[PDB]
Parts: sequence; C-alpha cells; structure tokens
Amino acid sequence: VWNNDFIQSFSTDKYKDEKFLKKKEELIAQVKVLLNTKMEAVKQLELIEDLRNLGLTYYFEDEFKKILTSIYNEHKGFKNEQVGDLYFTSLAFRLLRLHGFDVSEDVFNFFKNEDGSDFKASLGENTKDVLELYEASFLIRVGEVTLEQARVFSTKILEKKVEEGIKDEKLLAWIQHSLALPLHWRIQRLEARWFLDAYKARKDMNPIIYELGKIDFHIIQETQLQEVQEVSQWWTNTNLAEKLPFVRDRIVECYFWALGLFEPHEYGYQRKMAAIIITFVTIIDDVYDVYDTLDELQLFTDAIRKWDVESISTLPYYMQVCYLAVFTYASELAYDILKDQGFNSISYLQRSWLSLVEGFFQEAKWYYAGYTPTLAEYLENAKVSISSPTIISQVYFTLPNSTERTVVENVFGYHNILYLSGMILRLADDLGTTQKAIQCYMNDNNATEEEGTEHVKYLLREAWQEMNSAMADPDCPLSEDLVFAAANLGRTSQFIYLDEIHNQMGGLIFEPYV
Amino acid sequence: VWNNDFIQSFSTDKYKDEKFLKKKEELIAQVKVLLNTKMEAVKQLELIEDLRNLGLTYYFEDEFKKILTSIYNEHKGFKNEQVGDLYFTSLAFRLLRLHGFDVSEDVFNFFKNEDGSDFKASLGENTKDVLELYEASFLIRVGEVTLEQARVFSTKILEKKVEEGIKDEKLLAWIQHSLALPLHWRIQRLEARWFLDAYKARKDMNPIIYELGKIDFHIIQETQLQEVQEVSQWWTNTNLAEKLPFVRDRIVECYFWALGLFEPHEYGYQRKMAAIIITFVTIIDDVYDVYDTLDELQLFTDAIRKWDVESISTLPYYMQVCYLAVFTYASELAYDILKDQGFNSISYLQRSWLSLVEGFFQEAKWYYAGYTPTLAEYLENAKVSISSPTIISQVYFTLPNSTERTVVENVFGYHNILYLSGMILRLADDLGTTQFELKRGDVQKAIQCYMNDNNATEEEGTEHVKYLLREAWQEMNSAMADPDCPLSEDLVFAAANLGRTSQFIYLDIHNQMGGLIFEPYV
Repeated sequence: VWNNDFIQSFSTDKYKDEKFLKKKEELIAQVKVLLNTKMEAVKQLELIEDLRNLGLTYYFEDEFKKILTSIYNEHKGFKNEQVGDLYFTSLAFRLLRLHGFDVSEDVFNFFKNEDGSDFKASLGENTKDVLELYEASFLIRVGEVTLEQARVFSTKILEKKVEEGIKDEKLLAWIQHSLALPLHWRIQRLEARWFLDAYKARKDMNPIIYELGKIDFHIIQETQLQEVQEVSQWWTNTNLAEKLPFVRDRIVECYFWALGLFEPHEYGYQRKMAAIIITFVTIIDDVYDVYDTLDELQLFTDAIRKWDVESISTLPYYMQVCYLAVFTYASELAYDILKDQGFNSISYLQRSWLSLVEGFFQEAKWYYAGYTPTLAEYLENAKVSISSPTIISQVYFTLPNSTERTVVENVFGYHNILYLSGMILRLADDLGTTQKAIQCYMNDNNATEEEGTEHVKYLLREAWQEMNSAMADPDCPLSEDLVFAAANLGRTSQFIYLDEIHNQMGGLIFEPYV
Repeated sequence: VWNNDFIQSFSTDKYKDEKFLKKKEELIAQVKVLLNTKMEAVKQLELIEDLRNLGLTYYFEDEFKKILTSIYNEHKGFKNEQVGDLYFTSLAFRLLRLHGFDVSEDVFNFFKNEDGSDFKASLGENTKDVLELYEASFLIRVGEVTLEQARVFSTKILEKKVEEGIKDEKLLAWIQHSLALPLHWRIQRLEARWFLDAYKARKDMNPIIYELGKIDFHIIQETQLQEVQEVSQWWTNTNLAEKLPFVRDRIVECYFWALGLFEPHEYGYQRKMAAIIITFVTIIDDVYDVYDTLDELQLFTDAIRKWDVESISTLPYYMQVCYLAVFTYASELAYDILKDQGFNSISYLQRSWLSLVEGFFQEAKWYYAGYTPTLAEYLENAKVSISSPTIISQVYFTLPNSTERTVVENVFGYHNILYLSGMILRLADDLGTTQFELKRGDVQKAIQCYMNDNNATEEEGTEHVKYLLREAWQEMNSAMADPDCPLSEDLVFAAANLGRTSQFIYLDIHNQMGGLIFEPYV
C-alpha cells in the first residue's frame, strides 16, 4: 500500500552525481552530430519521430526546427503540390503540423480514388503507410474532411490486418496500441517505459539514442519521485485523510494525473501544484457527495463565493476543515505568485474555485430535485465541474504570462481551450466506464446503449477536432506549454479509462527501468 | 554567519540513541531515591532549589509537592507563627510561594527592628541569609510592604559586601548575578549553561544531579536545534529576507526570544509558533518604520482591520507581500488549531494582529503630528505595540484551554497579565537601552516622557522607570496568583518569560545566543 512511509522510503540520490549530467550531455552532443549528417528527408523525419517518442524533443529543438523548415520550404509549404508518397506525406504532414507549421490536408488529395470519396484501396496493401496515414488523421481541424476520410479508411484497414493476423509481433503490438488510442491522444511521459521498450526492440534502433532515452528516464523518474515525496508529505501533514474520514487516501493517483501534464524536463512547481489542486478538487467533490441536504451544500457554495474568514463560522466541522484547507492553500499559492511573478492573483484563484463548486452545486440541485439533465445540459455542466478550467486557470499565473486585465479575463472566460479540455476529460471517463453521457443520450432519444456509445465516441472525436483548431489559433491567450497541459488533462483521462492502472502508475513512478 | 546553510549543517541525531534516554531515566530514579531519604527540612529545600535551578522540576513534581506540603503543614500554613530562622523562612517562603502555596509575608515579622520600619541590622552579618531574603523579596505582591522593606534592606547589605570584597569568588559571582537580576527575574533555560557550570563548581554538588542536568541540557539543546532548523527553513522558504529590502535576516534572534518562554521539555509547537509570530511582529514594525506617509500606513492598518483578500489590491507591493505573508500564516495556524483543538479561531487571531498594528499606527499618528505622549500614554500604547498580547493570545488556542465565549473574551480583554507582560518587556528595554545607549545623550522614550511630564532629570526618570518595573512585577505576581485567571499556568509562565527575556537581553549577547543554541556543553 502506497502510504507516506512507503513513498518516503525511496532514495532520491541515485542519479545526482555529476557524472550523469556529463554522460547525458555527451549523448546529446552525439545525437546532434547525427541530426546534422546529410541524409534523405524521410530518414530525418523518422529520426525526429523516434526522438520525440522517447521524450527527447527538449534537447533538439534547434535541429528539429532547421530540418522541418527545410522540408516545408522544399515542398512549397505543403499547400498544394504532391510532397512525396503516402508514407512521406503522412509523416511530414504530421510532424510539421505538430511543430507549428501551416500545412494543408490537400497534400493528401493525390492518394484518393477517382471520385475523391475515399483513399485508393491499393494504398492499403502497405501496413506502415496506412499506419502513418492513421496517425496523421487525428490532427484533423474543424472543417477538414479529407482527414476524416483518412481516419475511416485507415482504421478499417488496420482493424482488418489485425483480424487476419500480423506475423510481426512487434508491429502488431504497436498497431494495437495506436488503434486503442492514436499517438496524438497519448502522452509520452505516461508511457515512457513502453516507448523505450518498443524502441530497444527494433533491429534498426540506434544504441546512442536508446542510452540517452534511458538516462533521461532515470533522471526524470527520480525528479518526479522527489516531487511525489513532497506532495505526499504535504498531504500527510494536513491530516485531511484522518480529519475527513469520507475522503480516500489517494495522493499518488492525484500526482499521476499531474505528472504527464507538462514538458517533463522543467515545470516541477507546476506538477506539484496541479497535484495539490487535483487533491482539493477531489476532496471538495467528496464533500458535495457525502452531505445529505442541499441546504448544507448551499452553505458551502456560499462560503466559497464569499471567500472570507467569517464564512468558516457558518459551516459544520467537516466543511470548516475542507474550506479552511483550500482557503489556506490558495493563499499560499497566491503568496508564491506574488513573490515570484509580482502579481496579486488571489481574486482570480477564488474565481477558479467558485466555478468548480458552482458546477458541483448544480449537479446536487439536479440530484435533490430528481431531475435528469439532457445530454446538452450534462455536458455544459460537466466541462466546469470536471476541473480542467480550475487547474489551468491557476497554473497560468505561475508562469511568465501577461497579467493585463483584458487578457486575464479572456483566460477566465473561460477560454474555450479550458472547456474543451474538460469536455475530453469527461467524455473519455464516461466512455471507458461505459447518469453519464451515454445514458443521457439514451434517455434523450430513447436510443440503445450501442447508439449512445457511438454518439459519445463521435463527440470525443469532435471535441478533439475543436481542440486541434483552438491550439492553432494565433490569438490564443495561453502559451504553448499551458495549451499542452490542457490537452494532456484530456489525454490522461483517455489513458486511465480507455487503455491494471494501479500497476502502471507504480511501474512508472516507483519501479526501476533496467 | 548564521545563515540557513550554517543552521542546517548541524546533526540532530546524537542524543536520540536509546542509551541516552535510558541513562536519563536511571539518573531520575537515583534522584528520586535521594528526594525520598530522611533529611532535615532545610536540606530538602536546598535540594529542590538545586534541582529547580538546573531546570529539572519537570521530573520531580510529585516529590517536590510532597516535601513542600509537609513543610507547609508543619508550620500552620505560613500564616502567622515563626517558621524558622531568617534563612529557612526566606527559602521556604520563596519555594512555597513559587509552587502555588498560599503563604504570608507575616512570617518575616520576627526579623524586624523594634519600630518595624526595617529588618534587624544584626541579621545582616550572614551573607547567605541576606541573599536568600533578597531572592524572596521579589515574590512581593500588591500591598506587601514587608517584602519591599526586605528588598531595600538586603540589597543595601549585599552591595556593601561586594564593595568590601567577598573572598569566596564563586559566591561573589552568584551574588553579582542576582544583584543584576534576581532569580525571579531570570529564566533557567536561557542561562542553563551558567547554572550547570555553577553547580559543577559547588563543593557539595551531587554527581548524579550534575549528570542529569548535563544529559538534560544535551537533549533539550538538540530538540531546540531541530526547532530552529525548522523555523529557519520556513523563513528561508518565504524568501521574505530577500523580497523585502528593509527587513533584517534575524531568525535566530526571533527563535531566541521564543526558546525560554515555555517549559522546555514540551511545547515544541508553541516555541516555533512564538518565533514565527515574533518574526511577523518585527516585519510589520519594519513596515511602519520604513514607509514615509501617514496615508500609506493607514492603508496597511485598514487592510489588517478588514482582514480580507480584497485589501491586498489597495497596498503597494512590499505591503502586499507582508500582509499576505501574515494573512497566510494566520490561516495556517488557524487550520492547525481547527484540526487539533477542534475550534475555529481565525476571528480571534485577526484581533491579535489588529491590536498590534493599531498600536503601531497610534505611534505613527503621534509622530506625524509632532506629538510627544505623556508617560502614561506612551506605556498604555507600548504595552500592546511591544506584542506580548499578540503572542500570548494566539498561543492560547493551541493548548487545551476552554474556547467558551466568555473565557475567550476574558483573554481578549486583553487580560491584564498580557498587558503586564508587554509592560515589563517594554520597561526593561527602555531602561537597559538608556543605561547603555549607543549614542551619548539619547534617552529611550519611557525616561524621556518622565522627564517631559515632570520637568525631571534623566537620573530621576531612570529611577522612576526602575520603580515602575518593580511595580509591574508586583502586579504580575499578584495576577499570577489569581485563582480565576483564564490563562493556564504554562501560558502565564510564557507571558512572564517574555518580560524576563527582555530583562536578560537589555538589563544583563550574540555570543550568549550561539553558546546556548549551537555550542556543545562538555
């Protein structure tokens, strides 16, 4: 059992010695020599893809940018003319779009059938071509019909090939992984052991790149181990698990939701903060679940709305404990922001919590009234109750970001990226746990469980389409690192609920990579 | 040189080995064997006094109570009849009163001259008799004229004996120590090395008692070292010393003011809390000293009055940092109190801080107006601005004391023990700083106000402030004895020890602080 004594028992000095940074730097230098060697464009893209799936982008941004800019410019910006065969087109399109380039789905028109209704059946002979097309299709943005055709075409083919039997077991395992969730829907850090193992098993793998990915795993793992030790001690010191007997003692789970949200080589403060915010979201939701009168929940909601010390006296003891704990944490977080960023954020932090509990209170109002929401009402609530806006809107102030009033009000709209993050998080949970979204659809429409399931799968893809468009909006008030965190909240839900999870969590956090 | 890296560099593991607790337990048992042996009453009392001055009362409460009750009962409760010679009367009176017995100053009447105006001059031959009478005299309560006579009589004799030369060098040093501050005005923990070294040199010292004193010193020092490490890391993590250009980095000094306040074998939470509150008192005082308009200080005072998050937006940046730091700490403290004591205290903690800043703001209002307060005005404000009430009223809620509304409102009067603590703290600072000024011709405010009020000399004002200090102690002694006091005895001890700490610092330092906290006793 992952109690605090267990968590604190691990050493975090295994990789502190200066030889490890020196070895890592040497490996990085050697990989840059390779990235700078003349080679065919497709091989450059395959190298970038292998490094990026090992979580190594952080070390090679300049090299990636130079390689990709060259391929972009060699093919006139990927706007019309054919750029290569199906594999090269799919891989280059995917990597260019992921690195911020403006590319058109029209580059896929060369691979369609005569009427343009579908891709050419003959292109489906080659499994790896079809797989790359599949991966690219999930970068679809609003209005991009060709990438939806690509998704349907390539999914059907890959499912058929698994069905017929794929003798290459390593490729089979990779395809089953992408069929469960495409790479765009997964987080490299959460799966860092799987990606390292997959890479090592390839006959064409580069041992220097494997060695770099391994030592980076080792150092990242130990950095995150120290973080979860600090969050665990923080939690133990609050004594909340003892004072609130109805909350579950799950601090590792809360940290697991945080640890894949940010670029893993920095953002230590933000991972710990997200874990603590997620802890408070959970226990406040537990408070709304455990009380048995709407009037008591109204008192708690009103306390959060007033956000003052006087409200403590209006609450029963368990609610006093919960309220004062989150009130104290918000003041601590505001103090850190005031000291390090210079900015008075506490009014905004209060608004982040108020949105959350107004969402919980609305759910309770439905429950105590005996009202079942329509699916539209369910989702409108759930994107503010599920807590992505509450997390991301607070993390915003801990990073160098504009604090000008109108830009902050744009974040606190909430900006639709924050709602789309919550939407993906909610829908993935409802789909995996199979009243939730599917049941509301069935209720609304007198429809079958299969019909509701298919509709909610469509809603998840549509939310991703909208998120992809939102991430590309040049006027977005969120920087790329916070957009990545918002999307990663949805992806974490997809990993937990859409593919035991306790063993994967412990495997990533506490078990060595040999 | 006392930075956080230095402070954290010390190990705190040595005296946790189970052999040290096992040895300590064995020594305690051996001392209990001694306490239970047949011996004359005066020797039992001298043994209690030795153990008490080594800070060991904690281990021998049952035995002390048995011994003292017997002596109380033998002498009809110390109410009228003569109990002994002058030395026994003085020693028994002092220890009985210190341990909560109701004893009368009338037991000293047998030692007075014919008119009863003074003590008998012949009794002044014996230095140790006169010394013991002197120590007893500082237990004086309101109205007790005989103990005031005792003070004047014995002080004059002891001073003369020092003048004429005392050949016993160890006794000379003990007498000089008590003439500077009598034992009632000193804290055993602050002076634990001095008392241990004095006991080691006694020809009649008992090696078991010394060893227990030494091992207790080692364990306490290590416990307090771990506390100052925790407060130092807390302080470092706030970054207040870097963020506020006008604050001094003085966390060890803040911890020194806390470390003698409580019974030293427990109260770790309360020592650390007191050090943090003193830290915030100092920082908030810095704020009132550095900003240069009354309107800016009004903004801060108003923010504390409202005690809300909206007020942060009214303040310039360094006031935002200070206000939010103390607002956050109050929230943290309130959470600990809620969790461990069950009580919602935040409204009372806010009142504790508001009293402090209204005191500072009152000083500023006088300053900007060019008004010099009378002495009574100065002291009425200063006894709150100096912060004893702000400390003690908050510590109240961390102990298992009634939170019933009328008890708490009694504490938040403030109860007069809290004001008398601030009064002693402030008078001792003004007196010692004036007597040892950094700049010649400077006078601290209590003496200056007396000079202004009365068209009096600096010397007359100094003598009056000495009188006010003795009178504050007389009132404090009476208040400590009031059976209806809403403060537990451990908090009354801390309130009195805030005064005593000021007396130790200003009335007779960084070497003494480091020697207590960081240097081994061998």
